[PDB]
Amino acid sequence: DTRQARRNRRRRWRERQRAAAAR
RNA sequence: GGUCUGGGCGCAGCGCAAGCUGACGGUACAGGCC
Repeated sequence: DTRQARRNRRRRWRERQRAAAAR
């Protein structure tokens, strides 16, 4: 893995949870 | 309407050296399919 991948990935998790949380 | 992957740039912080990191930027950028 790399910082970007983690960043790119993490952004998914956070944002993904965003839909659920917001939803 | 949805899903999956990640690469590099800036800034900041720590150190005899070397070396890493930030639910930060970036809700950014890119590509594919149903």
